[PDB]
Formats: sequence, structure tokens, C-alpha cells
Amino acid sequence: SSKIDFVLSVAGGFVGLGNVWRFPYLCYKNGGGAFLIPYFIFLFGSGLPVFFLEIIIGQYTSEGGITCWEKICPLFSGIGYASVVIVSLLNVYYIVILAWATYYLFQSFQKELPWAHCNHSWNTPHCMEDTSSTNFTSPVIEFWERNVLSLSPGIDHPGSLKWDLALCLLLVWLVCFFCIWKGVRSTGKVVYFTATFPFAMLLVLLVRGLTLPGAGAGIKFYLYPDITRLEDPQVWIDAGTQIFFSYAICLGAMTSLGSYNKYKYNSYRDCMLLGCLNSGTSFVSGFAIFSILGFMAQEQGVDIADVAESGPGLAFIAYPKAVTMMPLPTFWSILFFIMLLLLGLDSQFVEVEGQITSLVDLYPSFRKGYRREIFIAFVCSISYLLGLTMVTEGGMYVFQLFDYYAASGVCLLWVAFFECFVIAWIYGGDNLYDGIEDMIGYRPGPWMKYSWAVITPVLCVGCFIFSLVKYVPLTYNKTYVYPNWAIGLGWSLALSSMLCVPLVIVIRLCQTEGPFLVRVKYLLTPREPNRWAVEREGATPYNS
Ligand SMILES: [Cl-]
Repeated sequence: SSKIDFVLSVAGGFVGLGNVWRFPYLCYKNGGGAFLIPYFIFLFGSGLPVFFLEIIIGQYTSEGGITCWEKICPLFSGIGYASVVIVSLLNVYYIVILAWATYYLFQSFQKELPWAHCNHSWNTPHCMEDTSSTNFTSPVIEFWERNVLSLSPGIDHPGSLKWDLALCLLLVWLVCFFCIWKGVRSTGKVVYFTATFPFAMLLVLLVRGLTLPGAGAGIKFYLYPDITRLEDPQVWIDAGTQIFFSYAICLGAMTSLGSYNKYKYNSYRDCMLLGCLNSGTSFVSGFAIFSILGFMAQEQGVDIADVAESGPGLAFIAYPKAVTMMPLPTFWSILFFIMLLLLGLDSQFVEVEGQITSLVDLYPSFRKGYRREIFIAFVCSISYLLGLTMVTEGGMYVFQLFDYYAASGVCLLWVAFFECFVIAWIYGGDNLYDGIEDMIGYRPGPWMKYSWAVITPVLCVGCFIFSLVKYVPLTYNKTYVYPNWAIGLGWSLALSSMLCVPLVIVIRLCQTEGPFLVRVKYLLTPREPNRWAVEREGATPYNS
């Protein structure tokens, strides 16, 4: 009950599901240390500024993800809607990951781990024990492929959903619905098991990562950046996506959190601490993952680049292999699975609660008694239906598609650039300065102004231009080539969320009555000073 423990408990859970799952696979795909530089560049130039901006928006507007924009600038309020849609797409695969962990939980209660040996039913005759095996013939990899997912030849015929994954996803969705319906009262102490538990586990891995034989090669590879991959543009796209995924920005959840936060909240310290802790956690996770990969390369003899899958699910391949080497593998495996499940459940709770809060703030009584609860189910079950498409036999391809196009890609970058352009240019930097000064009692420095006005919008524009101009066909584990129609489907899924901005703009422009300048300025000016509209904003707000 000390001051330090209190100020630590005040700060929410810095650990995230993307830090333990998405960041390792992204770092392994991007080459290791070559990915660290763009990640740090985006965290310093764009991550923390956008995080602070969204926290300030939430704390000042005291509204959801959409109503805040209506209060700030109705013309671009459609942006908020798009964000909500993205959230849904996120869940479409996010909760699915939890089901996987759930299955591993039921596999963690045996004396002998299933991924330890090859002498099993689901393992193919090509399975070779570590005591060598190829990328697709390792015991843990064979287990993860042909016992949890049960991959298909391709996305042309996904087949029927697996009953095990279906039951796991159903149970997890029931837990998620009951946590909101009955309510969770153990939050005040849940940090004691959600905040301290992951980091310590990483320590148990880190001390083990340096202890694993043959891990020096993976560590030396991780500490060697490659300039040829830096010249390539996909690393920058992956870094910009991972920054937004880790900081949870561009999803409107941080806006709802700031709205729920008190008015006299010093957001600068929170933003700085969260950024530093996320950077440190990502560095430690990458170090441990590459140590594990070096150990696996030494044990199997294959090249470090060809050790495991260069795609989603790298955690379920890397962590059990390291736990098997640890003494008493059952205990550490159960601890890691419980920690991962709790982190993912907390992230899903936050995202779903933010989305429901935004949709209930936009449409009234769509939050009156039972009306607030039933709608929740109307979301969850529907998502569960989409979750079915991900729990199919060849559902990993649809999972990769939704991860690359639906909830990531050009969509998040476009939405973030538009938010920054509306706040800095349309709304005004001086207005935001005065708002922050009235809120927290201090005026931010010129660095935040230059980042919100020039650095972040131009950086996002360049990133999205590099993404659109130079595009590579999506592949799965560098072995399966997605069909031509799959690329079009992914682009259509991305454009469905991207086009939400101009459509609402045109709708509001046609909705407002009056001259053209009046029609535009009634949507540009906030709803609060809606007495008479200055048809031409002077050069003073724009240049300054
Ligand atoms: Cl990250």
C-alpha cells in the first residue's frame, strides 16, 4: 500500500496481446534488428504524439469514439464510424486467437506434453524428433499445424469448422458476455495477476534464453540490422502497423478510456511511461524469441531463417519449445497459457466495451435498462458467426487475410492521418493548446505541435503512398500463394472501411441546407459555436 505501488496500480495494463504475439512474428519476418529502427522511429515520431492526441481528445470531449468527432468537427465524424468497423474486424480474428490458447490450456494438464514427441496420431510419418527436422516437420510445429488448426490445401475449400475450436470459442464468448452482463468486481485487484504476471514470465524465459545452448547465433543475428531490408518498404509498413496495434490507437478504445478517466489527469507521464514500457517489453520479447529460435536452429540444424513459421502463431511454436526445456514443463506451460489468456481476454474486453460504448453513445437506446444488454449479444453472437469462418479447417488463411487487410494495412494509416489532419489543421493547434492548458494546467512544447501538424501527417502520407505504390502479394509462411481473388477480397475489405470517410462527408454536405460555403462551414465548425459560421477561416489558424 505504498506510494509506488499505488501509482503503479493506477496505470493500466501496459502489456498487450500484440506485443507477445504480433511483434515476435513481425520481427521474425522483417529480419530482426532491421525492424527495430523503424519501430523506434514511429514510436518517437508518431506513436507517442498520436497517443497523447487521442487521450486529450477523449479527456476533453468526454464522449465516445464518434461523438467526440461530432463535437470537434462533424464533417469528418464518419472517420469515427470507420474506426468502430475496424474494431469489429479486429474481433473477427482477435477472439479466435484466444480459442487457440484455450486449446493449449487443455493440452497443458498432461504429464507428458503432446508437442514433445512425434509418436502421435496427428503427426505425419515425416515428423522427426529433435534428438534434423525441416520447417514443417518439427514436433511442436507439426502439432500446431495438424492438431490445432488442421490446415487445408488452400482457401478454395475451407471445409467444416472444427468442433474443438468451436466449443473453445463458444466458451470464451460466453465468458466475455457474462463479464459484461453480470459485471466483473475483481478488477481492483486483478492487476496483481495481470500486470506483474507477464513480465516475470519473460524473466523466466530471458534467463532461460541465454541458458539454452546454441542461442548465441540467434542473438548475434538479432543484433545485426540489415540495410537492404531497410531499403525495402514493407518493414516500414509493418512498423507503422505494429505501433498502432501496441498503443491501441486508431481504434477509438483509448478515446473511450480517456473519456472514462477523470478530468484532472496528467496524460504526459502516462503516455511517456506506456511508450517506454512498450518499447522495453518489445525489445525483451524479441531478444527472447530470437534466443529461442537460435536454440531451435542449433538443435535441428536448419538455417535460422527457416526455423519456424514466418507468420502468425509464432508464439505457439516458440514458447512451448522453450518451456519443454525448462524443468517441470507442465507448471510453466500452465502459467504462460493462463497469463496469455488473461491478457487476451482483457484486451478483448476493452475493445468490445469501447465499441459498444461508442455505438450506444451515437445511437440512443440502441443504453436504457435491458436495451444496453441485448445489443451486446447482438454483437457477440454475430462476431461468433464470423469467428466460425476462422475456426474452420483452412481458417488460417482467412485469419491471415483479416489480419493483413481488415484490421491493418492502409486503413489504420489513412484513419490516423485523417484524424491528425482534422485535429491539427481543421480544428486548430492553438485551440488544442488552450484545451490542454485548461485541462491539465500546462501548455505542451513546440515539439508536440510540430509532430501533430507536420511530422506525423507527412509521415503517414508517405507510408500510405509507399504501401499503395509498392505492394507485394500476400503469402502464408512463404510457401502458399494466395489466389488472385483473395487479394481483391482483401482490398475490398480494406476499402469498405476506408471509404467510410468520403461517404459521410458527402451525406452531411447534401444534408445541410444553405449556400455552398455555409453548407461546408456548418460541418467544419464544431456543434458548440453553431450560431453563425465564418465561411472563410483566416490564415492565422492555418499557418499557426
Ligand atoms: Cl509492439
